Amino acid sequence: AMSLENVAFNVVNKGHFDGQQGEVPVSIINNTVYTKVDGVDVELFENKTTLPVNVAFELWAKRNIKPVPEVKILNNLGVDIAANTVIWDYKRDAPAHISTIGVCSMTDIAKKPTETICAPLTVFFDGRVDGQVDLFRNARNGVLITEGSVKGLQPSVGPKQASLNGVTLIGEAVKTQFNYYKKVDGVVQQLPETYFTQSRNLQEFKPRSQMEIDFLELAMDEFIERYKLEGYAFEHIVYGDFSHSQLGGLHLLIGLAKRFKESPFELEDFIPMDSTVKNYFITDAQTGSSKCVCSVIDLLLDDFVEIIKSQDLSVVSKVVKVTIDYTEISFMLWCKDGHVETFYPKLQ
Amino acid sequence: AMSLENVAFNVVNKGHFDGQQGEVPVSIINNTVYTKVDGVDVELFENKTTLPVNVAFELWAKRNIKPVPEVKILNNLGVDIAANTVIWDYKRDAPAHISTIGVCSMTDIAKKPTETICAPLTVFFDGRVDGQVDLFRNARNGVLITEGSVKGLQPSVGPKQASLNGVTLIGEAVKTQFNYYKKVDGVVQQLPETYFTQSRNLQEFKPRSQMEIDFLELAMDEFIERYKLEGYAFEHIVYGDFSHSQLGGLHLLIGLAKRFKESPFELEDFIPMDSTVKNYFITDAQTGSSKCVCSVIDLLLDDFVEIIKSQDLSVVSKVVKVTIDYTEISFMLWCKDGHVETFYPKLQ
Amino acid sequence: AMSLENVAFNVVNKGHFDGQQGEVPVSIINNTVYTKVDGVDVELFENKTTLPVNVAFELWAKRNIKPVPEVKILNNLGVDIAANTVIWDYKRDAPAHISTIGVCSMTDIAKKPTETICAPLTVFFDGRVDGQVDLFRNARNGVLITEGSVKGLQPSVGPKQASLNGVTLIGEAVKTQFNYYKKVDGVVQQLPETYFTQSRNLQEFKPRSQMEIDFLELAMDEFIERYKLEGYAFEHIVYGDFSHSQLGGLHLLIGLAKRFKESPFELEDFIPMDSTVKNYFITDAQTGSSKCVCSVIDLLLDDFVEIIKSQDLSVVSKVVKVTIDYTEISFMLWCKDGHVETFYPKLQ
Amino acid sequence: AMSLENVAFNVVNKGHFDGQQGEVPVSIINNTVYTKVDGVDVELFENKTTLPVNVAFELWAKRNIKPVPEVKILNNLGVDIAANTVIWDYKRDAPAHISTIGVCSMTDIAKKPTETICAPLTVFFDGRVDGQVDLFRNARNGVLITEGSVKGLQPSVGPKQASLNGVTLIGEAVKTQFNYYKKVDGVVQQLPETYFTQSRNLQEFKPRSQMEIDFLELAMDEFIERYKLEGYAFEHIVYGDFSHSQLGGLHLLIGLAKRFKESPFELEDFIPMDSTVKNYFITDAQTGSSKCVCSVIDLLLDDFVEIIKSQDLSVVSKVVKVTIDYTEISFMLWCKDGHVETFYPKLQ
Amino acid sequence: AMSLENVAFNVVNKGHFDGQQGEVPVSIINNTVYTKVDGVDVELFENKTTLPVNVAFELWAKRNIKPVPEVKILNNLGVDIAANTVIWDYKRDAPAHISTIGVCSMTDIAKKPTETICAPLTVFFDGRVDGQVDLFRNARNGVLITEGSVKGLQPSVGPKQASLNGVTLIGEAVKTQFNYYKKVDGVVQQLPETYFTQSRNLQEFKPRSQMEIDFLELAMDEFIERYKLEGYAFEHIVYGDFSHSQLGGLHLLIGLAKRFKESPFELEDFIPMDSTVKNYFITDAQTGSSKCVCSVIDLLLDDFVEIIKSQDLSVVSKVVKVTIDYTEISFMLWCKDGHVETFYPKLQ
Ligand SMILES: Cc1nc2c([nH]1)CC[C@@H](N)C2
Ligand SMILES: Cc1nc2c([nH]1)CC[C@@H](N)C2
Repeated sequence: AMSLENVAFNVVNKGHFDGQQGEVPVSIINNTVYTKVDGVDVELFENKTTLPVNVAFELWAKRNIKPVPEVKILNNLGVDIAANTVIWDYKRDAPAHISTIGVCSMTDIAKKPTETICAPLTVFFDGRVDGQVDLFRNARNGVLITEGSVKGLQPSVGPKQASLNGVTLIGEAVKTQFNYYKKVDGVVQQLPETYFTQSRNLQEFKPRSQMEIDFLELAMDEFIERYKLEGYAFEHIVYGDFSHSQLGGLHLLIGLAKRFKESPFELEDFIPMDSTVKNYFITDAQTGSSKCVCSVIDLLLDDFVEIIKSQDLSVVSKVVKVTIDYTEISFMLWCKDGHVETFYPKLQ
Repeated sequence: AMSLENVAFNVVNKGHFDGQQGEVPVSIINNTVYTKVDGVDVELFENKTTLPVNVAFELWAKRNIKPVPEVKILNNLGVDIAANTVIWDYKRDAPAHISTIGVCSMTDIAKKPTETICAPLTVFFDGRVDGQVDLFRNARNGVLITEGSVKGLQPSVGPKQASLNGVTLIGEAVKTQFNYYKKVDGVVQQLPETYFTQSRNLQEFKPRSQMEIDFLELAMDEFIERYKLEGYAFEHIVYGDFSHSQLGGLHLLIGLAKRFKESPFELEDFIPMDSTVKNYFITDAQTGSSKCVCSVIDLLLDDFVEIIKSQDLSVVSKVVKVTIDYTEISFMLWCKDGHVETFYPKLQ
Repeated sequence: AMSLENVAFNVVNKGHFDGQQGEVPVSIINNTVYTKVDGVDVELFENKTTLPVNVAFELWAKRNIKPVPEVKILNNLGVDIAANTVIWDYKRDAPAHISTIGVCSMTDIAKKPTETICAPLTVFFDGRVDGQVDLFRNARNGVLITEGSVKGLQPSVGPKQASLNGVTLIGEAVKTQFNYYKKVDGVVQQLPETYFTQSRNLQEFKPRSQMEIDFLELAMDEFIERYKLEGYAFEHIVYGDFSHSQLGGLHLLIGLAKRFKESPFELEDFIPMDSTVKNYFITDAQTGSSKCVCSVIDLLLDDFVEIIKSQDLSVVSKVVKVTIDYTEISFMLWCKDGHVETFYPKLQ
Repeated sequence: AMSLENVAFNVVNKGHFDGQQGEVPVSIINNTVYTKVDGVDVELFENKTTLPVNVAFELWAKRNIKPVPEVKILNNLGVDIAANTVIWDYKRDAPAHISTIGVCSMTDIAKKPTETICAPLTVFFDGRVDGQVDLFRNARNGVLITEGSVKGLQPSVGPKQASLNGVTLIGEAVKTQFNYYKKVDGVVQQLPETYFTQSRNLQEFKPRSQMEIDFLELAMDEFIERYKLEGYAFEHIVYGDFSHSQLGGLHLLIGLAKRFKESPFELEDFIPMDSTVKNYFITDAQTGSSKCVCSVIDLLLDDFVEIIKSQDLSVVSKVVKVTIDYTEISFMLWCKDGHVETFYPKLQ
Repeated sequence: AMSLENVAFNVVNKGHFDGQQGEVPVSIINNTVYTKVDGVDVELFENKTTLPVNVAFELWAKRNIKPVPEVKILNNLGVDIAANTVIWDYKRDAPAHISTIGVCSMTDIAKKPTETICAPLTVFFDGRVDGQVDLFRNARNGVLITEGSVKGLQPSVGPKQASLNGVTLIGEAVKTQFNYYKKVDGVVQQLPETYFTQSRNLQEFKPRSQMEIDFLELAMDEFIERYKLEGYAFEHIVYGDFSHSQLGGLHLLIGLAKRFKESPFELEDFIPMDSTVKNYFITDAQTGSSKCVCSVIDLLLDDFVEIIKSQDLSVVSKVVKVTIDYTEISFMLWCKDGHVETFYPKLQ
């Protein structure tokens, strides 16, 4: 017996939608939901979505509050809709998927993922919810996450991290590393071997290996010496070159993190969404070196070193395809005289 | 068990709020309420009020659908709020009263008119609803309407017309003429002797007396001759003078109705509300004669003739006070040599 | 001493801005201005302009309430701005000019038209306002209207009609026919010989000549016979042809007026503005004949007959230029075997 | 002589409303007030309230800029309206009270608190303003704050801190500790003995006692040993338990402050208002331990220790009522074998 | 061939408008521009301007991405419009100028600065763009910036810093120090000798001289002793006095930076725009000392010392005019017994 006043009651009393009975007085003014708390209006939600304010309010209240795969993973795996949940995209302040299944009467295309409208869509199934592994077995298309083994299904160990209420973390009290499964046209698909992005921030960047500790602590020329990275253009690619008007390289998040402690810079996130590779309009405050489209990827430094060291440096230019987060990322490799000139996530 | 989805269900299925159980999917976009009817959005209500869209939607759905006193009457009688109903003001497209009693959780100041918050307010009571005559008897301040007699209380016969769903009419299938009662500070008032405005339209003006039939049918100088109105400036006051740049007189609706069949004109309702006297910015299309503030009152022609013929014509200018719709209307009487120059509802 | 509350006071009490002192409480919600009248909000103005709501409110309140030249005339004469007034465009529900001179602090580019910012702009001067004839004499660029003669300047007799509060009319109580003057770069221009559009409505179309009375009263083939219009394609041009899917001709308002009494039709005003020639997407309800762009002009039938009869009918197609409302109107003349096929205001 | 343009002049020149004469050009676009500063619009205020934009602008400009009681105190004391001032709620970006007295023509219910409409409302009086102690003596309901003694009135020493322009602080240059007085139905009410919340932030938490310094500096088991807190479940209640999926305890702000220096966490303020007890949807970033409704109170650690040590630990479960900020806060005390299991601010 | 979908394509692919061909699907909802990225809407721009959302989107995309003069400089130099570029004001989130020249069809007043509409306007010319020095030579009014010498034109060395994408910086990889030129009425104007503001932040304030290092490191009385500033009221002016309810002095940014490390305070930027002198409503959190209008200027401490030491201290009060950023800043100098009492940027 769904209602705006019941959704608001659940938000106010339970912190989110919890199936409780009750109603609070609500007022809707433009794109904001308010509730009366002893005579005055208190803001409950500001709609930042392209959906009607009361509809977005309901989807946000009904968001999955368990650790869930990051939106970039779900997108790279071709997920269209989730089964009986809402994956809230905290990067966009909006639902990650346009439609719902058994969540909200306004956005629902079906009450159950077994209805024929869902057959051509890649439905997201959560093995931690009763009956969802079975629902995935009947689904023509879908992506399944489990905490353990599913008899007969060959698993794909996903990233260590998951999003819990907008917080990307590697769980200690909760499990965040799932097994992944995919189905395309009724056939289970073998998920490729892949690297995973680390999902770290610039403000709170922490090294996750000895190489990463040595990169952040050592000087440029001695880190390169220690790790035998001569001829691999890490000075340009990872460290970044701030000597010319156009900023050179700076494509690994760890190199942006190292620069960040010395001097600050602006990263304009002109397409604010979750993705494996992020494009930024970067302006370095110290030097004034800038770049309109600077592709940045957060790979573990060891993974990036393994990728670049596994390439043939005999051709002037070529497209190098690397599977990261289940998606094929094209990198442009530019070589001269048997050494790397530049290696960057290719701008389409 | 109030909710936006239940109110919308009632609107869609019952034409208005009828206490039925059920919910329809609703979407709110800016100031409009929509409902999904087979995949597409159908508009249910556009908010023209200063209240939040969902709150105004609820008050409109919960409007009184029985013939009720016109807002101008309720306002002239000093009504602040209604007991367990919403008097919808169709002239303003808004609730006639700011707050409610037992109607809507957002606007309610009390669930019952007996709660002390209502004591200082003039509560509107409807004798056609069970218990409201007794609630009025116990209330400190209030206005009561009944279809018949009330033991002990001396009645005041109200206007013949009432508003039914925005349509002002003299009922044939329904009673529209009520008895009026008013209590201030616990004391049953003796309501004054009063004329009533006729609440007619310009497009569908109908005469309600032989004098009114003769006014609309006869030529100016012969109507005045028949009714001995020489020296009362009806040529200026009622007929209107369109010979100069500023339109002369034209203060009685019947005279606007007579002009309307011959030639059209614009009446700019710059304060769109229900009131005993209406101010219009009038532009005559035929002649181009115009007036920024032309006060217009709809009195029965016989009543207006009785008012003007009961005045002393010996002073240049004076304020004439007439009780119309229970309120004191000031008129400006302008005389010269024992004859009327003009007589108009005072602009104050 | 300008203010939102003072402008609202003037609207409420004087019908428009009248320089009176006082303030009323105002509330602004989105694009609507409201005022509190005894506890409740009453709508004073809905902004339909691209200007801020309070700024448009002020310009509308400060509109010229005397008969003024129609916007199409002012536009055809190249008027940019008005001197110390606001010409309200009732067709667009907006000010006719972007900026003001001595009207509103937000839109003013100058307090007086003598300030150098006004020198390159064609300032509209009203000879009925003291000093404006002299201001025009000293202005580099301007358009002047007078009711009578101006010493030295040779007049151009304007159209008989003017707009008074949005009502286009030929004044009887007020003068609406002005003398026109125009100065470009300091030189008093000789305005061209011109026809004038009649500015009539379809709902209340009135004939302004014996030919126009005969057109509306007589049958097609006998009006053409009486006025010797054989070979001039009036059957197609003025009467209109509703026999095919694309509606033929119907370019003179009088012919639309004649059809309107027999059967109704939709005129979609897809560019709602005042102009000499109007484009309509017309759908005939009776036959279903329609046309996406049907140019319609309101010329006096005698003027249109004089124009078409003064053309050479020897070429297949040519552009015929006619001065209407001071502007050059291109028409397309299409002939075959020495007779007109069609003649329509050119779609360019 | 109140106006939008005068309020804006005061904001621009005086930083707030200061009763000065003058006007600046203002433009209102949706919910934002702008002023023209040399050709361009500069934003003066963005409306985050449920009031009309120009009305909220005026109330914000007319906000009390002297140290005033925090909104939670005023709410706990039952304050409805303030006398001749606006208490701006910086937590909600809105006026703390719906209506005003002698502040703004749109929100005013009276010009003076002596008018009968104010009698049933708890009016806030400021003894630092001339005549307000007298006004409180005549008020049927009210809350009075003074800097010193009022003859005959028994005082209540309030919290040390007050809000000055949104900044909660313990004054050094200004007095922030007031005497409190309350009247209910014409009778002065004895304010209960109470603890006061400390109103500290997580980002800038500072200890206000030796116990608080020892809590932040010492290790868990040695702080408990020093202060003889064995059996009082401080490990769960104050320190917090991050070992399970549902976060255990963590109900004192000081314990959140201690965790904050080690590792970060998200506190979703789903009811953003000022209150004695705050509810947060907490997600710990390090462990992934989370809780939908985690009640957090900022008591001085010594005060919290005194409360928990003054309870009988012989019953399985009971409601413990503690007066904090003048309000009775219910705490749920859970005991087993003569020791505390948990003690939390009870979720209604 | 300008379009909303092409501007959005350029934003998405090039980080800004780069003249590329292509279109992306766009959706406009209220004041926000969105683009569809694999089924979902991703926000591209939120309009904070008084221009229509699609028009502001285009101007922002077409912003100058090279280091440009800070808006305060352009304003102080009387710049009205820029030639064939948009100077984005990052302080206001809006275009610095109302109209454009050859940028956007909606805001353009001309396609080239040579058109007569531009003659009376001060056009901003960028010597780094081909043909703009010539355009400045033909311009009746204008401001020119160059990186080097212009034959015959006497230069004015501008500030060391420029804004690059909102980041004020002293360029190392790019040139930020320009030569300035101005023309008024066809005549080149000699730009006065001027000091320049340093454009530093409170959060990241860095000293730019030994005196500034000594000010931040030394104690008050010993800095004054070292620099012989006895009798110059630096204790009040630069250090600030927090002992009374009204905060004393604190008019140099460096003194606010020194206080900021010890204790925090609120600076309410009630006129959020870029200007030489900034007015703040300051509330000191530690003491509670506050000031409604506290003028703050960021001069190099040596420059401020040179200004105050170059004044005659013999008069009680006088206006001291100092050229800063090309504008004449009035300072109020107050002296007693041959010593400074106070010296502040004069509030008009
Ligand atoms: C408004 C008004 N003023 C006057 C009239 N009407 C008519 C008679 C005159 N003495 C003066
Ligand atoms: C638009 C238009 N095109 C034509 C006509 N009208 C009529 C005569 C034909 N020759 C061609």
